[PDB]
Amino acid sequence: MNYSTGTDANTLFVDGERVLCFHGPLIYEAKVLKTKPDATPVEYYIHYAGWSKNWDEWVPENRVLKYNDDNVKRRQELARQCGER
Repeated sequence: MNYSTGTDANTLFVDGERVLCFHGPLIYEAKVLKTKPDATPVEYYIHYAGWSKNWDEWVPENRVLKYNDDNVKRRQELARQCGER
């Protein structure tokens, strides 16, 4: 059990991976530029897509959500729920 890319990192997240960043009643898209697995627990480097990366938004694995059709479905539900007239 090991990725051909390299040694399997202890953290469940890897650099270049796409993840979701929430901070309110809606879920937004984000990307992991890099991660520090040299410790457990630890911080992770993430920035909002389509915006300046100089913002450097460092966050713990707790505020990080894995990308999956199910999480997207929830955003899609919230997105539909958000719409009204």
